[PDB]
Amino acid sequence: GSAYIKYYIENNWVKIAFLALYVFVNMFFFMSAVEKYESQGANLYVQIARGCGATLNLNGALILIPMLRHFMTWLRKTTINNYIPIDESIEFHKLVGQVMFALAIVHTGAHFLNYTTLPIPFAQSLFGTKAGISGFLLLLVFIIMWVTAQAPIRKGGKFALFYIAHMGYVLWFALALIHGPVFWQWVLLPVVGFIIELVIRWKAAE
Ligand code: HEM
Ligand code: HEM
Ligand SMILES: CCCCCCCCCC
Ligand SMILES: CCCCCCCCCC
Ligand SMILES: CCCCCCCCCC
Repeated sequence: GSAYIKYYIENNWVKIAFLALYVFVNMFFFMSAVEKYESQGANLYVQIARGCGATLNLNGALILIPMLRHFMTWLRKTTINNYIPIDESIEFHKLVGQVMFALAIVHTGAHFLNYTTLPIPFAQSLFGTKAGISGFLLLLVFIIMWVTAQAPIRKGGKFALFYIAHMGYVLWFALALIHGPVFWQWVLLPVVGFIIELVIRWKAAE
């Protein structure tokens, strides 16, 4: 109840601040994209779709970081771990993945609604544009990864199905790079993360 919550907040204030920053940064990129498209005379569907898209870039930058296992294991042993629990890296990964799935659904729905406002048939917008085709494929990949990563499957005896489907992350990243064609800079964060992971693996290697 109330007493437990006060205790929790006091003991995890850095973690809470981290998450509040995560929320704030999502809101900033979302609203920034909304304001941009709105100033161009875009309808509300476009504004929402673009807002989701901007936050999808942001979360796409973050999703892999907690899964750089040697880097997280190194970090767990630094004084950073006295402030924020690096053991919860997987819980942050899961959170970023759920947020992204919600945003992907909204982005998809908003783009579908925007397709109805065009003097072009729906099927030509969805299966006759680069963005439609790549987006649909990216959506399917993501649905497959998301469904199989849920605990009833992943922890309920179908770990192998989860694990093989999750190797789709490679395909996910390829498609995202093909789908969001102008702004590829988001991937610099994981690229840097991956270089740190390689350096750490090298240092520990024989
Ligand atoms: C059928 C499903 C989808 C459709 C119809 C769709 C449609 C679009 C369209 C029309 C754009 C603008 C492309 C451009 O400016 O050249 C776009 C951009 C983007 N989409 Fe999708 N998309 C879909 C699924 C997804 C999924 C599943 C994700 C992420 C997991 C995603 C992430 C993005 C991102 C990051 C951008 C670039 C930022 C932006 O302009 O909003 N999309 N999408
Ligand atoms: C686009 C979305 C996602 C990407 C790109 C992604 C990527 C990854 C990667 C690269 C790994 C490490 C794989 C390895 O061990 O070799 C991983 C592990 C994991 N991911 Fe995701 N992931 C996504 C979404 C999700 C979602 C939505 C969930 C859960 C709701 C999730 C749960 C996990 C879990 C639990 C692991 C750890 C498996 C284990 O160590 O037992 N992921 N993810
Ligand atoms: C403003 C948003 C802050 C989110 C913190 C929630 C912490 C829940 C830990 C279980
Ligand atoms: C979730 C949004 C539903 C999209 C409606 C589009 C109907 C297209 C058929 C012409
Ligand atoms: C009006 C014809 C629309 C056909 C498009 C099929 C959309 C598949 C949604 C998953």
